[PDB]
Amino acid sequence: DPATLAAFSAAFRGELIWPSDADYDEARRIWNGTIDRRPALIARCTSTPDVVAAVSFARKSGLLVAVRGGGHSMAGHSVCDGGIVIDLSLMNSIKVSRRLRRARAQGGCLLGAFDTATQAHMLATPAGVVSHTGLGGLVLGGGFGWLSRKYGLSIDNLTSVEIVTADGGVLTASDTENPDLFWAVRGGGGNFGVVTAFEFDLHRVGPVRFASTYYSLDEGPQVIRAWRDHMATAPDELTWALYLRLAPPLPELPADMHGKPVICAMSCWIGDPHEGERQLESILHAGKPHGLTKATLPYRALQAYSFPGAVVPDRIYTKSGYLNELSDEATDTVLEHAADIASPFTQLELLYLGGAVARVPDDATAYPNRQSPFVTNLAAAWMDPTEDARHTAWAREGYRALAGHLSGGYVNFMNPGEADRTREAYGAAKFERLQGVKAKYDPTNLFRLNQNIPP
Ligand SMILES: Cc1cc2nc3c(=O)[nH]c(=O)nc-3n(C[C@H](O)[C@H](O)[C@H](O)COP(=O)(O)OP(=O)(O)OC[C@H]3O[C@@H](n4cnc5c(N)ncnc54)[C@H](O)[C@@H]3O)c2cc1C
Ligand SMILES: [Br-]
Ligand SMILES: [Br-]
Repeated sequence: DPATLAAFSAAFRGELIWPSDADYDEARRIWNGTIDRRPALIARCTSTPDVVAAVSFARKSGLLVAVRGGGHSMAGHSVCDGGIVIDLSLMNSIKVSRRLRRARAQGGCLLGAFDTATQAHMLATPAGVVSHTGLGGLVLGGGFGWLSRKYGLSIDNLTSVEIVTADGGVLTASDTENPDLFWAVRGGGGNFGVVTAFEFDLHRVGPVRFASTYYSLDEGPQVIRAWRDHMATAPDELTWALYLRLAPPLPELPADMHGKPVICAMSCWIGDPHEGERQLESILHAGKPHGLTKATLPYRALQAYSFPGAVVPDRIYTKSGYLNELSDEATDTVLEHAADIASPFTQLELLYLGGAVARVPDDATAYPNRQSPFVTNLAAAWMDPTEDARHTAWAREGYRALAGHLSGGYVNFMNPGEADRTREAYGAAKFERLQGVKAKYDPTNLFRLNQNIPP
């Protein structure tokens, strides 16, 4: 309808990428490569006007909007099948203040670009763990990493946003402005508009003592029991996480471990590094550490470490869910399907959150399950588009085989066929509450390609 297309390009200094321009089959590809979808319009917005135009445009056309910052939607929400892609990867500017300990970042940032500007001043705020993950879809779901047990979720450090809502208007959501919207972006997602800016508190993070070993699966059941036990009685500065996987062919690992399911235990001490080598070594030798690696490295080097760059996988499938305990038998059943790992890319991720996250009132952010400390995540990953079921089944037949021991679920780990879990994840009180926020701000559900909340 060239009536709309007419004055869009009038107010659009960015770039449009049609299904004919050469760079289309590469701009419609996202990080989860099981997603062969074909949009009809790519907008690489470059400023807030570029977003308001596209959102006004995409309204005045009725196009299924897929918004996109980093592309790491483990459900494929960042590319639509025939709509418009409001792409923000070039909204990537950052302002950092050494003395205000304030940061300010556009919505298309990657974590690495954010951790590189703040660490120029020996600063940081908690965010994800892999650097090319986008800052948008992560922060709009809560977002956790190594700083989270000490400094909380990313939403706990967010002071204000700038958001472009469905009607084509630009707001400012803080605690003194649209606190309803601010309550809902912090854990809701795109549902309520496109966020063109964030503002974070920062924290002085210097070097950290980091260690990562690869215990053997046979000694597994006690380590998981050591890990489960010790993190319930652990200080906020101890961040420990277990990843079950095939041992990479790395020269610090014996060849008689290469390819066989091991336990990768990655730990860091967010404080004085000498209390690091004390508090770390008290937990390092619960099993027999193999492939050992310790270092006193800066935070920005810790965020770029994960994971061990064997490769970046093309095809992934994840099944997540929160936990409250870890029954002795589930511990036996995660070790049951660790010896069934098919590819060296799938990980069975056991993370103990809690810390400064759990010390936050539930009804303070739209993020659910703060009082849940354990987060499990059967993340499959593979290369062969014809081995799709063997890996996808290992997640299903492992998610299910303990789905009674699970509560809720992280929205940012959801798979494509999983919109049915938005109530189960958020809970009836957060959902019912997020309903009337969408009703006010997204009264038409203009932003529907997410873990959606209908008004
Ligand atoms: C390798 C890997 C590691 C991860 N590590 C962590 C971790 O440590 N902690 C954690 O909490 N999560 C983690 N995640 C999950 C991650 O937060 C989600 O995948 C998130 O959706 C990625 O955001 P993105 O913007 O990069 O992806 P996208 O595909 O661009 O976005 C996905 C969703 O976010 C929305 N969105 C993105 N940007 C904006 C914006 N500016 N305005 C409005 N809506 C927006 C989209 O509309 C869509 O619904 C990880 C994921 C991967 C793949
Ligand atoms: Br679609
Ligand atoms: Br990755």
